[PDB]
Amino acid sequence: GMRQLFVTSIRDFEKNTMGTVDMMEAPMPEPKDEEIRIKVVYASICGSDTHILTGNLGEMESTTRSMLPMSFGHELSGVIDKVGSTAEKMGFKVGQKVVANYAKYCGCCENCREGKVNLCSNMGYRMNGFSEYAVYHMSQIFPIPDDADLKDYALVEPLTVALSSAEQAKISYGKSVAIMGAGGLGMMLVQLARLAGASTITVFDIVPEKLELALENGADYALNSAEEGVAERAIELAGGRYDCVLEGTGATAAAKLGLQLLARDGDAVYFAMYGKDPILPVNLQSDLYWDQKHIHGMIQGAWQFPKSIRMIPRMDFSKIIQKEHTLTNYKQAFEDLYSKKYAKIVIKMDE
Amino acid sequence: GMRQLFVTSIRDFEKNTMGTVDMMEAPMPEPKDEEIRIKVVYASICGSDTHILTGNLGEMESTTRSMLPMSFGHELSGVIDKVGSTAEKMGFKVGQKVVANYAKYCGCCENCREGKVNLCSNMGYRMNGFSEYAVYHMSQIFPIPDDADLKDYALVEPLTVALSSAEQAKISYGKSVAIMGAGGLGMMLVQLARLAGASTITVFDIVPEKLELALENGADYALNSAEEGVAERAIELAGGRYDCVLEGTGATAAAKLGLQLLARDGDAVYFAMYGKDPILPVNLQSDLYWDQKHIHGMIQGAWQFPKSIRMIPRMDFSKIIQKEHTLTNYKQAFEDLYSKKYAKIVIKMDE
Amino acid sequence: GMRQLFVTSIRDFEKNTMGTVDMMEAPMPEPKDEEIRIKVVYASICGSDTHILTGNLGEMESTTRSMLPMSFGHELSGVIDKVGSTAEKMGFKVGQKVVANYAKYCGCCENCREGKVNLCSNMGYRMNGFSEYAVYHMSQIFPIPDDADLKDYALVEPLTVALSSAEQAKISYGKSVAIMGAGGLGMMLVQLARLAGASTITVFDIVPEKLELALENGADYALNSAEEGVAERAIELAGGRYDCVLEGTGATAAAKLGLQLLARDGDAVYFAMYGKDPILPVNLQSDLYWDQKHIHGMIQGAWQFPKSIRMIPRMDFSKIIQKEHTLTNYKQAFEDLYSKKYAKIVIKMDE
Amino acid sequence: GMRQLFVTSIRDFEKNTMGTVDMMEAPMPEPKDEEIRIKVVYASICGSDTHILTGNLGEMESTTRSMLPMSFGHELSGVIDKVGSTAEKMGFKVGQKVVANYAKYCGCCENCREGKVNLCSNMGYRMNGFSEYAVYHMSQIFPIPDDADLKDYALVEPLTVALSSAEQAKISYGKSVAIMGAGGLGMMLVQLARLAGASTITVFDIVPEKLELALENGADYALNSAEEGVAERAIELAGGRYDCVLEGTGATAAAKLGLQLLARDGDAVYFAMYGKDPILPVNLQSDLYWDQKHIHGMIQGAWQFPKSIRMIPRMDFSKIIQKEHTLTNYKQAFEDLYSKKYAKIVIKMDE
Ligand SMILES: [Cl-]
Ligand SMILES: [Cl-]
Ligand SMILES: [Cl-]
Ligand SMILES: [Cl-]
Ligand SMILES: [Cl-]
Ligand SMILES: [Cl-]
Ligand SMILES: [Zn+2]
Ligand SMILES: [Zn+2]
Ligand SMILES: [Zn+2]
Ligand SMILES: [Zn+2]
Ligand SMILES: [Zn+2]
Ligand SMILES: [Zn+2]
Ligand SMILES: [Zn+2]
Ligand SMILES: [Zn+2]
Repeated sequence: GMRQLFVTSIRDFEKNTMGTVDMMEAPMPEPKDEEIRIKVVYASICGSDTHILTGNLGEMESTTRSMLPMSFGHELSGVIDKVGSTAEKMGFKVGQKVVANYAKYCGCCENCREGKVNLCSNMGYRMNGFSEYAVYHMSQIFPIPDDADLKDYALVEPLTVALSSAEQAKISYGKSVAIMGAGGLGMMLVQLARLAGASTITVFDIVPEKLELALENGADYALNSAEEGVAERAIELAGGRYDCVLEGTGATAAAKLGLQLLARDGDAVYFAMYGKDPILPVNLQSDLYWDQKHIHGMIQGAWQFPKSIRMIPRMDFSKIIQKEHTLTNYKQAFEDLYSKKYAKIVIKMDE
Repeated sequence: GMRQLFVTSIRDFEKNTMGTVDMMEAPMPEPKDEEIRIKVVYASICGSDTHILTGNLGEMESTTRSMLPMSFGHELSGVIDKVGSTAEKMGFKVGQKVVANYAKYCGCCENCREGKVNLCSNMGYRMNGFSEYAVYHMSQIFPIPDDADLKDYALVEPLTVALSSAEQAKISYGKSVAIMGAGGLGMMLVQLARLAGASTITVFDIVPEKLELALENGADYALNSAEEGVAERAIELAGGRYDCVLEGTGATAAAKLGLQLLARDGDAVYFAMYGKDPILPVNLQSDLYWDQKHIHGMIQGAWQFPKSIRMIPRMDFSKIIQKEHTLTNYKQAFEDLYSKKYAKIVIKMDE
Repeated sequence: GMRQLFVTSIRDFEKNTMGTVDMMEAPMPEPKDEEIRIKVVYASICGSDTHILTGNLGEMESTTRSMLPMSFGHELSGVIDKVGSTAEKMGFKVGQKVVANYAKYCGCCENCREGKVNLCSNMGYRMNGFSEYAVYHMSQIFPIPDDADLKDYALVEPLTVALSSAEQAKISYGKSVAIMGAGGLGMMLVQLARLAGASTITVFDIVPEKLELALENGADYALNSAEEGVAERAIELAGGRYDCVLEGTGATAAAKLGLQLLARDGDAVYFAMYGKDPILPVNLQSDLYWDQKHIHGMIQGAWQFPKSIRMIPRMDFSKIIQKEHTLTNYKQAFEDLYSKKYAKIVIKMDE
Repeated sequence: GMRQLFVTSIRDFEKNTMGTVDMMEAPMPEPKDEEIRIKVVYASICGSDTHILTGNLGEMESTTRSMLPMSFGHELSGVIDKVGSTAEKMGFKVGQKVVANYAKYCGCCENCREGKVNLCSNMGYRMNGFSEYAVYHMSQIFPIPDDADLKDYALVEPLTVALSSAEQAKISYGKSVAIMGAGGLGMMLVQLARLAGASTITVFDIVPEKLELALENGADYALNSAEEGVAERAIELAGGRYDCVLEGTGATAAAKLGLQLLARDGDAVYFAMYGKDPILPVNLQSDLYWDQKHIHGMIQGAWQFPKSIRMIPRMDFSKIIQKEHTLTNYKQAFEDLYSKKYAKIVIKMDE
């Protein structure tokens, strides 16, 4: 068949070992009538991929180990390789450049039929991004321009997450924006905050190289979230508290700092995957009654793929995609991932 | 001058005494050019009035005792008694039935000029509701129909709070609504949830007489918030978790129960005044990341007075105003208040 | 097979004959794996059904005559009679009470994947409402309560149209509402305007019996749209121009009158199917620049079915469904339809 | 007193003469307690100023000629020169850089107290922009940064109009935008469409130099609105019809072309001042029923001043302000205005 990567182990806390990723052989998949097979050209690696591997997994930890070796990868671009007859009839053709949405909506539960497909009750997940060929239902497949640079469109899915979070934070003309975390999603939020009219953008992180990267992506200020007094410096710099707070570190200290930074009537969005003891103490009197704060979550996003595809030419990923490796050299890619030095890493899957 | 009530003491925790209200003599107030004097006909008593008196007041407790005896009352209807020359020019005339907004916006700070007058930086408060005559700036004075029953329009201000909270919870066609607290604001939210298309309305309280009152105001279900298992019964009755949660008890257990009841993508609104240790622990992973919950505060409301005045004929206050006393018998009114038995109490101020 | 009604002719303007409806024999349909067959119990007849038959059809007129005899009917309730294997797996079972959505979304065009399924590019329409058994894709089938009165749930689809139009007009607390047309959709908008907090509701029609029906459904005022001066009486009665205008007659005079009634910053919604020369002259200077009016269209609605199903117990259809006939007596039902006397007519399909 | 410009004549159609602007002497104005006197440093000239002078004025034409010589100018920046005692108490001080809002809201009519101050019933207008010193109520005066370049902040008011129109057109991530008119407001909409995430921006005008200017301000395409076939080229270039249409020419042909360009479910905003016979024929069937178009007006904007002030550093006015003259040379400025060659002209008022 073909080359595919699988998660072979996850973080073992009672031996102190990290998770592993290994290439195995897999048979060539075949599409049914409504399905489409992609030849994958670029796949990107995500923070959730890293959490599976190096992360603290909750009651969920037993279940996942249950099913290793596990296919993964949900951020990918490539070219249609083969089309079922129904899909051909809906216009999909071999040779079309596309991206795929890992999530399969059932279209016949209540959430689905209220438009809330990201809350689908019979949600399917097709996680074969890190495969040379992958099959999806035609509803998951989205065309992109014929002249598209596939490397950048591999980031379509994480851009949807960033777009949903920005929209949920209500970034708009003249607002001040605080972004917790200078990772890949962070850098996309910086760019999107600019493209939503934000007049002040401040990024917070521990790592100083990443603060420099935030400024390169368009942030006005970039601050160390570990230095004490940081809240007041930040409020000073923005002339007041922040209208929009976006929490992407998944850490409870950043989350609490986010809430503190939030202006009266402001919108805070917690979109990271959180770990153990993930409590945000909200003060009913001061945060809510006196300050009228709005605290939101964010799961998956819905209906964002076409939008995201339209935004790609407005984004500059030369400031976000910081490493590219070949599938052959996947081992180095995952070393780079585990280093946590890089905003986004892509793998070129046909090499 | 005239009869007016003042708060003469507040809750003394280091002697275990309750707050007191006493009538004193006060001079007749006189309006400047832009001001208007009202002859007050009905005044209503509020939950915040009760918190001053019988309540736990925080670092705020020293400040308030600083300034006793203190005028109070912010829910009132009556008739214009005298008009400054500028106000007459804006159309206000002696004999007009009106209600007053206690809050005075400065109109020249940033919040004011962003439309967020409820967050005014130089906020003024005119708290002389429990006075036979009171003066306000013309911007605070709102006319009501010539044939209006003044008793019901005394509830205009608390209806604005209820309207803002309902709107913030996004009550709309086909949503399920959970209301924590079967007090006056609670009963108004029941009526307003009906008038916003809610298809399931469940009220929660400790007191059983109040649960009966909720059903009389239009609630579908009324449940005891102290009985264990109540969450699951409630979710059973509504066929699922609640789209809209409205927290008006000011208690942290009701607040936590509210969050638990809240559906995925639901809106919870915390509009009560909270007491000591008012912490809502929010789980970032389950409440926010997985469930996409929206948690909101609510302070004062903005631009709601004309709306509220238009809604009065749609409301039925015969199910909410449960006691009327004369100003002469104010002492019984405040006994009734301290009993906490009644949804709303009104005082007729010209008797 | 079974009994089914078909449109056998449409309005012939060059002979002055009306359209006809006739029962024919049809084979029993069979569901594929993802399909479901309904035994139809109640079917309702619509204004669009009447326009096909007695109406002026545009360039569209040649196309439709092309394909007579034509199945029709898109408003129906009944019971699941047979389930394909995939659908059974998604939980649909014989014996379940359901309603059907005539519209089939493809789920793989751009509108579909932006959430705008009512603008689907490969839209399918299953118009076999007036059939004893009909087949639909499982995505079109919605369950209703086990104890549901099927007669009322036959109106689920037109309630979705009414719900979308009300939402598009932004009916909400304290708004004034003008509804053009006292037909079935009109009566549903009256009820929905009440359930959205409207403080003034005025219905306009030519026919006086229908104005009485508007008052019975909850309208505050009901006026004759042909009497001259009607606009000013209406504005008088509402204390001003209308915040929400809903145009359901499909006539250009009602449409123009609607725009005139509309308040500054108001929302007018044109949701009827219009005939020949359907021009609304909008004055850029007075309607738009000075008055800041918002003029909207409305096609089909999207994601409204679950909502509508939840609203049914809040509606009172004893004031809307004014005639019920048996399928056997369909000929009288269509006479009643062509009379235009009745708000809604239902046919009981198993008799 | 001081130098001030007045409109001395308007367009005389029954002699074919244009309007005139002349400097006269005016006394120094004095602020009351709540007022503030500005020393004006920069004033900008507007399209409405040009319509008074060279324009077709309707039934309004007799009224305006009634009151010549008339003060004008409503786009200005400068420095506080003197403060009434109440205003000083609200924090305004001599030496503060500011801009002024010409519009005075009464704060005590129904529109005002519903938040719709741009629809104020007792609206006041202070049109003395083209004066060396002007007085306004403190509510009209907005501070800007101490280091602000006053020339650019003179454009605060027209930016508010552009911001309101953009918001009303719902410009947001991934939308296509059509702007009719490559004037100053046009160029600001180009910049704002970029800063709201628009993925395609096309400007339409007659004049080719102005089309080049649109491309310099960030438009993707710039097309001649007089060339036939232009609609289809534009739809070709954008891959479909436009989500957002903004009509700023005030001409009925551009308005009609705008509606034609508008996508299904799109938002068109007509914010220009229109002339004689300003009719937009809307087709109820095709524009509204089938296409679900949304057509909006726009008057003044509300609560936009602080926002606009925050956006100024995000805008680049070196591509918009194309001429600066001294008050001394005002005659050339108005020649430049009447030439209609330039996007925006500013006058430096202390020279
Ligand atoms: Cl703040
Ligand atoms: Cl929200
Ligand atoms: Cl849920
Ligand atoms: Cl109006
Ligand atoms: Cl379109
Ligand atoms: Cl809208
Ligand atoms: Zn589903
Ligand atoms: Zn991802
Ligand atoms: Zn203020
Ligand atoms: Zn109150
Ligand atoms: Zn489709
Ligand atoms: Zn229908
Ligand atoms: Zn006003
Ligand atoms: Zn202007």
